[PDB]
Amino acid sequence: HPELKKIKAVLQEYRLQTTLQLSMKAIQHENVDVRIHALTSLKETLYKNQEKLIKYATDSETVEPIISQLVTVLLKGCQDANSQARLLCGECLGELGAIDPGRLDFSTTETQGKDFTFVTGVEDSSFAYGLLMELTRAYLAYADNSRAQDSAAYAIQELLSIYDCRHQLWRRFPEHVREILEPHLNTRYKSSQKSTDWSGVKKPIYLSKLGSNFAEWSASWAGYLITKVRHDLASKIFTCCSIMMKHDFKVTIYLLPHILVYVLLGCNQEDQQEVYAEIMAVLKHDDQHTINTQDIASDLCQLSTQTVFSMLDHLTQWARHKFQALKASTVDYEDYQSVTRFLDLIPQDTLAVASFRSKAYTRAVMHFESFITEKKQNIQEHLGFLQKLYAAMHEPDGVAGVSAIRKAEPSLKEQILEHESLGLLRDATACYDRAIQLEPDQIIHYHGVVKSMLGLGQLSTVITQVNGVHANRSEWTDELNTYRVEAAWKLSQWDLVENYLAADGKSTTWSVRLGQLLLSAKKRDITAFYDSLKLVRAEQIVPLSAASFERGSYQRGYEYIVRLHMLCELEHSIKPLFQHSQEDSLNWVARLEMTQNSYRAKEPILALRRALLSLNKRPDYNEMVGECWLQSARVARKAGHHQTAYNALLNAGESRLAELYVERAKWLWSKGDVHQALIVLQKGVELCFPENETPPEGKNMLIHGRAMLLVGRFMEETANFESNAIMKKYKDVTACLPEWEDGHFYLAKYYDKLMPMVTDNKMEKQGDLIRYIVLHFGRSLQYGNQFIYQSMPRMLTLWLDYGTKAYEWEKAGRSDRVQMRNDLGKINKVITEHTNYLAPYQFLTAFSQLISRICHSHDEVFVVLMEIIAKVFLAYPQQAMWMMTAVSKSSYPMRVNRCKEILNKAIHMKKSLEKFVGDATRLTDKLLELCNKPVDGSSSTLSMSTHFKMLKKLVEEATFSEILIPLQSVMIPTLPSILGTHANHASHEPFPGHWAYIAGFDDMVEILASLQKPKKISLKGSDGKFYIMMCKPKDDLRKDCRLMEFNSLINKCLRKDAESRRRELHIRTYAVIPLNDECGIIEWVNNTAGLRPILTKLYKEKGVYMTGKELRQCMLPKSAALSEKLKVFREFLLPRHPPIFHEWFLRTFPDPTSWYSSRSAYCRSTAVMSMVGYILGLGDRHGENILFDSLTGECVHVDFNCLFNKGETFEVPEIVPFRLTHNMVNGMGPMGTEGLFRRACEVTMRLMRDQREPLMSVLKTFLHDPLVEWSKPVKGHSKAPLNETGEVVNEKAKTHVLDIEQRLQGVIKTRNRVTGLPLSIEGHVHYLIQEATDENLLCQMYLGWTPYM
Amino acid sequence: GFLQKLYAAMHEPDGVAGVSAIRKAEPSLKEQILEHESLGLLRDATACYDRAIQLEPDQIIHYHGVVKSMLGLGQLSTVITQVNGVHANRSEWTDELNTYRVEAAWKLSQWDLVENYLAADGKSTTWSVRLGQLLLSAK
Amino acid sequence: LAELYVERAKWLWSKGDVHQALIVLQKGVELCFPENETPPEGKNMLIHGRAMLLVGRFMEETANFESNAIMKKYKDVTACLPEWEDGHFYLAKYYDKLMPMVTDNKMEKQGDLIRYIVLHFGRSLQYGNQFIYQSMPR
Ligand SMILES: C[C@@H]1COCCN1c1cc([C@]2(O)C[C@H]3CC[C@@H](C2)O3)c2cnn(-c3cc[nH]n3)c2n1
Repeated sequence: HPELKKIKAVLQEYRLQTTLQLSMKAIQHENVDVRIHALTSLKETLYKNQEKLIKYATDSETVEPIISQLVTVLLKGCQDANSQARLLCGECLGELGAIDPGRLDFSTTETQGKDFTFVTGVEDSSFAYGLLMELTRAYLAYADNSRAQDSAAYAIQELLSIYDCRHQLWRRFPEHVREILEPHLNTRYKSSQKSTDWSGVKKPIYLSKLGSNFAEWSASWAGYLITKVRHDLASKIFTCCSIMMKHDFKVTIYLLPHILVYVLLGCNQEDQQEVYAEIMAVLKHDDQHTINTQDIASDLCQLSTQTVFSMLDHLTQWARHKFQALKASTVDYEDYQSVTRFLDLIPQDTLAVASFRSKAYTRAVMHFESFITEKKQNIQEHLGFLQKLYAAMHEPDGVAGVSAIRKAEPSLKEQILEHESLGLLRDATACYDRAIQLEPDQIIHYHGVVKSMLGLGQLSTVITQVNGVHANRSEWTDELNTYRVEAAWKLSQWDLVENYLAADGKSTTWSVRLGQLLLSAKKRDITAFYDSLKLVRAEQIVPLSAASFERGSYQRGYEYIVRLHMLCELEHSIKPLFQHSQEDSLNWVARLEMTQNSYRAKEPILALRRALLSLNKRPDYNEMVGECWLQSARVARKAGHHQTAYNALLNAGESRLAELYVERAKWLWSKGDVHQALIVLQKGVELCFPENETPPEGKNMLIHGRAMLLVGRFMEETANFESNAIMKKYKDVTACLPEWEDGHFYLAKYYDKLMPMVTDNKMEKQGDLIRYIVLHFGRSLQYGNQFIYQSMPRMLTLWLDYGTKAYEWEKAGRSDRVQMRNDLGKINKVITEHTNYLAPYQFLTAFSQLISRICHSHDEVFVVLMEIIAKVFLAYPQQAMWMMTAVSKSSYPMRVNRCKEILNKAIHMKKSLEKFVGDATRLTDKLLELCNKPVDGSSSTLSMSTHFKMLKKLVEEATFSEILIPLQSVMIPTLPSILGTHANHASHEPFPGHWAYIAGFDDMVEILASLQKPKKISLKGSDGKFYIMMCKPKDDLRKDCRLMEFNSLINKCLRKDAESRRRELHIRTYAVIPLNDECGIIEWVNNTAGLRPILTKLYKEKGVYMTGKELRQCMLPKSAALSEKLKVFREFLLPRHPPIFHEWFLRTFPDPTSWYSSRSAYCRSTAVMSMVGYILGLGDRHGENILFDSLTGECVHVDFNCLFNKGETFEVPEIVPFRLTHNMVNGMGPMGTEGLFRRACEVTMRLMRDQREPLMSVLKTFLHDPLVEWSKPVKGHSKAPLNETGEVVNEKAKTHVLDIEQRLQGVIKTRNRVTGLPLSIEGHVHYLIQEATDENLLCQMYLGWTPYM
Repeated sequence: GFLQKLYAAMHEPDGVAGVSAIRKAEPSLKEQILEHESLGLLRDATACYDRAIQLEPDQIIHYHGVVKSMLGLGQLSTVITQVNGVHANRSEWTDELNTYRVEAAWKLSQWDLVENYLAADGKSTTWSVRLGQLLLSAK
Repeated sequence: LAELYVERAKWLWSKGDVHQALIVLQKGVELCFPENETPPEGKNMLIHGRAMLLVGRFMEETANFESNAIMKKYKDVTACLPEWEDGHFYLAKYYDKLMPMVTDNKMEKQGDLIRYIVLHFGRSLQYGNQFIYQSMPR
């Protein structure tokens, strides 16, 4: 309202992005009507500030944190009970757009799920409070019925009688709720109804005449059980709720679990059997097969399966904590035995069957996985059921996971299932038609045939196709109409759309709803238009509500959130059509960049965009639809299947565009025939850019630059095109578009490719070449950041290598050194210029590499490196100092001098940096002193105040400059996207998020157990949060920190822009900061413990534990035969170590939905990290270093010291690629490796083979990082760097580079006999997995790796 | 374009491929369909045929190409249902496309559909139709 | 009866996915002609022989299989069908390639390897002529 300015002023007295956070806090408010206004205002804000949010959305690969928190709380709004807000947020999410779930970051916002707080017993206070809540929640609703109100009032008496407090439990009562019991505090009340025996009626209750009603069944069975229980206090508590039960079913819901618990406590054997028979009656009763009254029996079966599931989960948990109490007498033992026998009475397979019937797919999978592994059922018999499960859960990794397990040949129906899950449409329609020929009476087959025909874009043959079966089967005409409708509006034949819509309105399918919206848009019907719009927007929210439960919720519901952005674009593209003045504020060009880079997300958006551009008929709205066809072609050629891409190309060629030819070339290039593609391109370039007419104008110059670049790229594969021809092509590209990263970058790449062969690997003649190289690499960096990981590290490597070679030749006193000296002069001059143009954050990437060369021998090269490092420090001092301080405290004197030099230059360049550095050094100094202090005897805890008084003191000074806690979320850069912010970069923010500062430490200091004892310290952040951190006393972090940077780089590739994101592949990166070469501080991953401790704990619970002397019996000398080693392994270590890890899963994650969506993440995480470890040569993966997130199931790898097959140099060679034993296999599930794991190892390897160039480039610098002690340090008598080099070079650096490149390439080089070595593709994954689970290889591992474990 | 029509009629596909490679201009849709027919590829030919049907609905050549490709793919029952849909859309074109229908029927061994599509169809010289006649009369 | 399996394996090895081809042919040769009881049929014998030979070739294609196992599979192909040109011929060819690596390009050590090669190639030319232009020259 207008007159809020004074109120805004007084609120600011108490106090865009600001407005957004206030709106968020308004959404989080409990009041519905508050939320309504808040969300309306927020939607208007988004529509108004679109062009700013779009900047906030696509500024960088990761959106600003405000947008992430916003989308999280909006997804929380979809769980809101009010329909109005959930629609208003169908609108709230569509306004912002279905951003790429990679561009989001839910880690800080998906921090919910405390769960916990078991309700074990009614006598316990937990159930007391829960039953009070049951006594009130609709006691507010029983005020209309006297006996209902009196009943809960009487139950208040019996509850408050035992639970009166005059007082901590009385305070636990809410003030209003305890006020509700105030009229019945202790005033005695009569019974509200009479007592009727439920045992008199025939059993089972669920079947006959009492079960047929849900609440009636619950009350009747509950009263029967009350007559069956023996705990007298429990009997009273259940009788007082008995009257309560005949009034509402939710009291049965809350108490029936504990009711069955107390039954199992005291009951006869035949009583238990009657109860179990009632359970089986609930389970085997499918509502569809029984013939009786409906609408109460169907919902009865549904809700009854649901409530028996909840109570059985409570029981399952009841038995778990019961075993815990037995670990914590005979009567408790007897209750444990009774509940265990009760649970085992029910067949787990029956549980899974019932859950699948009730659409509880996660419950079904959990119960079935427990079923097969426990009851030892052969898997191949239950296979088809498992495929049905994974197909229902839309988890393709299961289905394609099942096939590899299937021994028998796949049935036709299962062939259809496979073709449906994994999308291979060309082969799918053939399978559908074969099924039809086998079985034409069915309908799902014809549903499929038309479906694939839709995907391939044969739209015209679709509508004609459906009419065929329509004439043959008119009854199939209406459910088949939805496909017919889809093609119609996709064909934009609204007349036929009208015929098909008036033909049937009884279809709700998404395509039909789109068709209705579009028809109403054409024949302008504003009111019915918006009516149907709200209708469909609500329709999409319904499934998005259940999927919004925060377990990677956004990605699972992204398909729907696409539809919400779909509808938002639809709406904002129609309101102009209705008002006519008013134009859409949408930036369609940028609204697509945000969309996930996969066909199953982009294509439906572009389909509707084309439909709307058919509705809106502007003079340019005939090439715009052509451009949209072209864009769908681009995304399809990106997403594999080329047929749809080519069909779109056809539907686009009518538009006159030179981009058409670039896209046709790229598509032909995706097929592989570079020759045909280059031919078509050269033909197109001549057509659209005749050389007699310069195209220096408008979009034409851009398209022509792109086309010329594509020709220059093509020319490099076909070995016919001479070098200088490619040279001229790239030079012409540069001359065309001199403000463009791709041109200069690819030209420099070709330069570096030509260099070593033209100059015969003779560095002296390479000066001018390197000059051109670093000239174009830098200018490339000046206009974009798409390839910075390829360009910048390569540039720096080349320049510093040439400098080192010049220094060396100067000492060789050779003839070439002088011209090479002034050449190096030119090169460092160009580097200086780049330093003057580039932004600092660009150099912030690969900053560890810059530091790795500060001991550079050449002095002036070091001066330029000085000028570089200073610029980064001056702009980002905190993030710089952390990676720096390890060098500051290094043992090498020359390294120390160079670090002092760079710090002195920095403080000379800025003054407050002096205070910052002076504080941080002392801070790192006292932290070092901490890491080095010997443990006080054996006490596991230490008081920092008592021991490290100066440490606590230093942070306590106010003048102590706030130091940023080195978290991996604040040591990793965040580049800007190709578009937007890099049009105005050097102002881009490379660390978006709330920097937390060291405000203090917790006086407690844990000390873990290791050969060298790590010391955990907690850091009280300036925000108030506490982040744990551990000193590693004797390890060289330089290597582990450099590897963690590389893993973060991988996460950059993985998290965004892949199918990998769906599987939520994510390498667990935690900060690793060296404080000294000897001492490092490692960010603690909270909620985790080592694998071996986990399993040992599990084995103890089973009592089985093979002894240490038995271990000594197992170990044999290496000279002993391999076969007998294997026989010892098999016959002793295997049976004394059955696979238990699934028990750990069921324990840590009892909630079935969470259990699955966790274990699924375990397979994915261990697969991804194992794969990264293979192509990294990660070694020494003994069962202690793997350790798992006890909240999500991912695994965190630690102690990366053994790198690049450095386990082969171990006394016991490390044969296996990655730690994958039979126990870890069991945790994956009964499917084993062949399930999600292999499919997760496949996509990771594909992403590796794709991003080879950035990863290989960065790793090349890592392998050349001289700071890490590749070999152990020569003692102080003779420094390994001699104190003159300050560096150590790796002799096996080139061997490591070659081997790693080979592993990425996919050539194994395993057999010294087989030499042809055709590179493998995904059979690489199969070979690796066969290389892990192999018993022969596992056995040769020294028991330190614990292969048995 | 005329040279392409000629080489196509002379059933010399290499000539059509040459006329393709010579074209400095963009091939029109009809020339594209001719090129796909000569090159023999099926899926992309179906794509072009559907593009044409969307462009010219009142055509029997494009529908014939679409159904012939569908028959080539081996989507026999789909071919039959598609021919039936075209029949419902136009009863006058069914006589032209009935040969694909009876070819699929004989292939699918639906002798009932064979005799049915043979009774409705007039005298046709298509090898598929005569083969269906011989096969049915052999049943 | 393994004919569909072998043909699907050939279709895959043609498409380029040699890994899927090898795994499918292995699953086939497992399901049909299981290793518990040999294929007594003379027709099933020829089919299991073609399967063993195709698996040997597919193994030769990829590099993850050890040379000894490939030699063994080819020997099994020679055994289960001792009257097929293919088989003897392909095994001679495999031992032919393996010879330069085994003998380390030392003709002195090549002796018995050359003997085995020539024996297998002659046996191959005996029962057929489909490689009489590739066998007899070598
Ligand atoms: C989850 C925790 C805290 O979270 C961060 C990762 N991490 C650990 C944990 C461990 C250990 O549990 C392994 C064994 C058992 C007891 C003791 C500590 O030695 C190590 C070892 N090396 N590293 C290194 C080295 C470089 N980076 N990390 C460790 N990091």
